[PDB]
Amino acid sequence: QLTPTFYDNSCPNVSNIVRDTIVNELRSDPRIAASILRLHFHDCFVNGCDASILLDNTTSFRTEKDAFGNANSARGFPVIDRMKAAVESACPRTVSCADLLTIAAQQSVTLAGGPSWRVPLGRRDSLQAFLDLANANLPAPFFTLPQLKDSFRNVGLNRSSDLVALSGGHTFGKNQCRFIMDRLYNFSNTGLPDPTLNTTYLQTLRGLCPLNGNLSALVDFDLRTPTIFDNKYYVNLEEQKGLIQSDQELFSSPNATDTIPLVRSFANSTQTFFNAFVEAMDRMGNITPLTGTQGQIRLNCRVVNS
Ligand code: HEM
Ligand SMILES: [Ca+2]
Ligand SMILES: [Ca+2]
Repeated sequence: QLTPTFYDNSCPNVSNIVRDTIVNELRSDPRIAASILRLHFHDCFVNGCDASILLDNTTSFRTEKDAFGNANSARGFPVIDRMKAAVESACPRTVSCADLLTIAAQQSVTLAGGPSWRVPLGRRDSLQAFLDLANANLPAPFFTLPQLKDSFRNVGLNRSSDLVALSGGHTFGKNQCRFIMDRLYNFSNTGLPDPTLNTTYLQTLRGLCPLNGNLSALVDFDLRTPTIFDNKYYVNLEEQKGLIQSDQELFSSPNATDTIPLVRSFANSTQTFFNAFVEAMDRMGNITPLTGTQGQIRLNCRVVNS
């Protein structure tokens, strides 16, 4: 069983070291908090939160960093290396990379103005990476609501609240033009933009992402508060201003009978959202963890111990 007090004796200063690292990095890179939260999400959705995503290539297995959902998208790996080194210095061979990334995600959320809570700990590090599993398990922005629900249920999160609350991670961070080009100019081969995208916002997005333009250009997930972790993400959905297809579907999909009330509830109350986010975050962080003597306490998050 994972417990929040796992390192209270072996490394009581772990959370503080992680926090300090993120604060320092945020000065030069204001996007790092969002990036780190996403790393934890992509870790947990592939064989569980076992730091498998942090492993680099080996001749026996490919890195998950080359998965379609990670390649030229996932970022912040050096920052994780930095805090790991700092933690290793303070508490040698004690904190697993899986736990380190979980704490980093929570601290990132709190630093961005979100809720503060102690995450369950005790996770251990994987002995391999899973590229094929990452390609199969990570959801895509073009997924329909039924597909989004399928993706979450596939890894163990059955509740619509899990999906709606965790999607709130898009209250900050960036998104490449490539992922919304269809919504802007030719959605589902209709030759027309996605009708669920507010027409005024459509104009703004087309200006940021012109046809035949730089597909790698970045746009903010939350037009209201781009870098602040708050419930504004849901207010946007209510106005048909969700950035990617998977965001807006939570409110506009024909299959959204169960998700619409959740979107409204979170848009109406920061407290309701924050409570649900913490609840969902801990549930995601409890996905098939290696514990006890299973796996290792990786010393270098990029490679398995030898
Ligand atoms: C429900 C399905 C989800 C889909 C399809 C999805 C899709 C995406 C896409 C397309 C990007 C843009 C990547 C890029 O342009 O490089 C992204 C970024 C991001 N996602 Fe999601 N996401 C989902 C769920 C989540 C969840 C559960 C969290 C965390 C709780 C999360 C947190 C983030 C963050 C913070 C970013 C910004 C990262 C950065 O700016 O570096 N996402 N997501
Ligand atoms: Ca993993
Ligand atoms: Ca926000």
